[PDB]
Amino acid sequence: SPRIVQSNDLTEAAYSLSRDQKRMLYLFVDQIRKSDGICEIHVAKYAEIFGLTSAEASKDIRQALKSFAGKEVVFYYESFPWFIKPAHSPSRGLYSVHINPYLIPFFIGRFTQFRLSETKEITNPYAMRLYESLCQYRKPDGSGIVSLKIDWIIERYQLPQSYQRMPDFRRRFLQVCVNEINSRTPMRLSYIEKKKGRQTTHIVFSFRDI
DNA sequence: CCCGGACCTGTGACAAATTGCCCTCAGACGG
DNA sequence: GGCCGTCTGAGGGCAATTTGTCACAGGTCCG
Ligand SMILES: [Mg+2]
Repeated sequence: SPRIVQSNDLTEAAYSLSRDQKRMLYLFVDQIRKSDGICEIHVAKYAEIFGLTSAEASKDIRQALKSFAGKEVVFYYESFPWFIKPAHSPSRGLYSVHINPYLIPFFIGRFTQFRLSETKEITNPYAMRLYESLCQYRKPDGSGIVSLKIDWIIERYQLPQSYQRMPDFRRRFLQVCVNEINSRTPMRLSYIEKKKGRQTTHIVFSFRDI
C-alpha cells in the first residue's frame, strides 16, 4: 500500500483537521511528492481505498472540502492557509484543488514515514496525530520511546479547551487514543505519567511492532 | 487542633457532534 | 444514429455512539 512520507515540520505543526480532511491530506502529500500545487481527487478511487460506498465517499469529500475554508497551519512562528482558491468540480466524480504553493517545501525536506494501511482504520483524528508523532521516532525494527510535554501536546494537536482539566484529558483523549492504536494498528503501545509536585507535565510513550 | 481555601483526582449528566446506514433520482456511458 | 438499462454519485434524511462541558464528592497541605 502507499508509503506516506512527510517533513517532520508537518508532523509537529499546529492544526485542526478531521479524519476525512486528514485522509485527503495524505493523498495530496502522495500526489505532490510523486513529481504548482494543483491536485485532483476521484470519488470512485477514494471509495475503493477506504472501503466506503461512492455515495458516502462523495459526502465525505464534499463536506471536508468546504470545511477547509479559513483553516490555517502554524509552524514554530509563521501561519499559513491550506487553500488559496475554492475547490471546484470540472467533471462528475472529480474534484480539483489548489494547495498553497508555499506549503510544498514543508511537505518535502529529518523525515517521518508509515504505510497507509496502518492508519486507515483509525477514527479519532487526535489519535491519528499521535500515531504520526510516534512514527517520527520509530526504529527500523519497529520499536521506540519518547517523552512529549503536555502543554505542547495541547498546542500542537489543538485539543479543545476543556481537556486542560487533566481527568477529562485522561478520560476523553488519552485512554481512547491509546485504545484505538492497540486495536486498529499493528503497534503495541504503553505509557506512564511524569509528574512534578502535584502537576503531571509529560507523557512517556513506549512501543513495539507486532 | 481544626477551619476555608487553593490545589488535585474520578465520575455522573447533559449537549453538541460524528459515525456508518438508508432512500431518490438524474448524469455519463455503452450496448 | 439514438433510446434505454445500468453503474455512478449528488442530494436529502435517521438512530446509535463518540466527543466536549461542567456540577459535585472527596483526597492533600498551608498558614
Ligand atoms: Mg462518512
